[PDB]
Amino acid sequence: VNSHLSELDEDVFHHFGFTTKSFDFKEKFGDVKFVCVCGSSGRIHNFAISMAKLAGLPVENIAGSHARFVLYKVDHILFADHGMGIPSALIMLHEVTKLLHYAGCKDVLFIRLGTSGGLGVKPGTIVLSDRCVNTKLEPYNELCILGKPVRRQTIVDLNTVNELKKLSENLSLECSVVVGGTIAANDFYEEQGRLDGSICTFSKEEKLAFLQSAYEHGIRNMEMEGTAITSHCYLTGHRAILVCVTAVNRLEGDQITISTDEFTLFAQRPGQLVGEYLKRNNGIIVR
Amino acid sequence: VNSHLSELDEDVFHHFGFTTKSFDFKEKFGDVKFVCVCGSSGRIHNFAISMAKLAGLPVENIAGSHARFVLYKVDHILFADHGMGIPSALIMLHEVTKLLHYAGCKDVLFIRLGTSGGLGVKPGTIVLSDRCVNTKLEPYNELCILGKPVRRQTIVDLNTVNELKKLSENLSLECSVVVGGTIAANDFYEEQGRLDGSICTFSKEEKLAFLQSAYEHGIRNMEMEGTAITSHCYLTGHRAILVCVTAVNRLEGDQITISTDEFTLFAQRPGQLVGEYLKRNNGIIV
Ligand SMILES: O=c1[nH]cc(F)c(=O)[nH]1
Ligand SMILES: O=c1[nH]cc(F)c(=O)[nH]1
Repeated sequence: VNSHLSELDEDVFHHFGFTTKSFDFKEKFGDVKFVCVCGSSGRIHNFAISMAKLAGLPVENIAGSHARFVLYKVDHILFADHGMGIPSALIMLHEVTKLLHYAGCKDVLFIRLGTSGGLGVKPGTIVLSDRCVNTKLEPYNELCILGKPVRRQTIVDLNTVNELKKLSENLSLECSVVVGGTIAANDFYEEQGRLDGSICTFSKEEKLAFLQSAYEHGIRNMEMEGTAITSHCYLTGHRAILVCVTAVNRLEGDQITISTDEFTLFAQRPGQLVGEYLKRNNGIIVR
Repeated sequence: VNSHLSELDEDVFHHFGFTTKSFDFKEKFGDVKFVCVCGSSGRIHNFAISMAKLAGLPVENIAGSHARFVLYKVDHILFADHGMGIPSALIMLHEVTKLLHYAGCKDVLFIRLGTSGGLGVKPGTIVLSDRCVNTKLEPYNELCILGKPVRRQTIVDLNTVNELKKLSENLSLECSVVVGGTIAANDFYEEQGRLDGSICTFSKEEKLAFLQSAYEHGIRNMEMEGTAITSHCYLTGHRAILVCVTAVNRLEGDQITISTDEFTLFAQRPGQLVGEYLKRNNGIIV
């Protein structure tokens, strides 16, 4: 545990815009067993609204006025956004895991409901990550702490992934549910092998050798935070999974050509699976 | 210029929610000579609104409604947010610099208006970066492209920095303006030497040895995107500066203990200086 936290009279959650004196954390958050996250404040809000409807229950922002992130709560589930990229995700992760610790919450499941680029699967596919790796296909998150290199192993809650897959096989979703590996990259364009950024120093041949090699190593999609979420939660005593929809088949192209409406439809598909899971696993109270 | 863009009949700006077919880019953006950016959509909008008032001109969002980023324009200035951290900033950088390319804009100045942790300066101090380095004080942005390590030199437009410093002396700011080095970190907590994250593997003494050393190497503040902005712009034919206020003295602590109201006042100080600069040098029409 971080003993330095005891030195504080009050802990200011800078990016959520509240402090430990804002509410009673044990009373307020003590019953939380799940945290659902994604890059979009609007989308995670909508998801929380859907969970409230399922709970038979407005879903009001718990975060303060000038916060970078939103925070909602529906029964035993916390909802937060985390922007895009490992650094932004680590800001959310630090402050939410502190919150959870202060509330007395242990062994919480974090669920990332994101969007991603697919490898060898159709757009709209749900990929359940069975491992999260960097762009060198290594299951580690890399950090530089006090100027020194550190690596933290990525651990996916595989027992839960398998339960979700089994669940999906018994459901009627309008998409395939693929279990496979997930590359987290530190950019949307060049690090993801895109030819269509403002800069590109490689050929299509080199792009496809990179992506096809990843495919052969079991990778089925690519996003920007996976290695942060699945390394940090384990180290703070929690569990984590990634449930991402694909928005493009990167073996065919780079551009996101589907409509805004179609993208929104696709992005809601992880929530449709996960929502029923949460319902069956005491995420909400069925009223 | 990326030759592969000519392989697109249409170029979708995914995170801005429009396309090359959405506008006549030459007609709409051709006059842009400045891009002001920061992590907050609300704060960059308020700054654009302030520049609009200066120009004597509602500032409407140009980006799509379901977009990750906002985009505004006041005369020759473009405004956008970029979230927090290098990956997010790179997303804005690629799409905005493509936009400028399509619009025929050349030698544009990117201005990041951020907040930061200070080293040995008082909270509310404006730091003008005269270099942007990683946590090892190296003037490079690091990338892993097709799984291979790539480094890109950071280049701050120093001529503009010097002009800003000189300008600030002639203004009446309630703060000091310091030219100094800026560290970009891939985290707010552990990578910035904070003792107050959910994980900490070091002591107060190890924190202070690390930051005091950086101070001695001329670092005066610390944020999360400097190396991306100052390496990317140069390589795409543009210029870039960082103008960041400090919200805490990291040699004294980690927590941001100033009120939300004071933080907001502080966060507006970069725009106050930069706006005077843009007003003098053809950012707007008065
Ligand atoms: O990080 C990503 N998010 C969403 C995508 F569609 C993609 O290709 N990459
Ligand atoms: O990246 C940062 N932004 C703002 C701060 F106050 C800080 O310490 N670090």
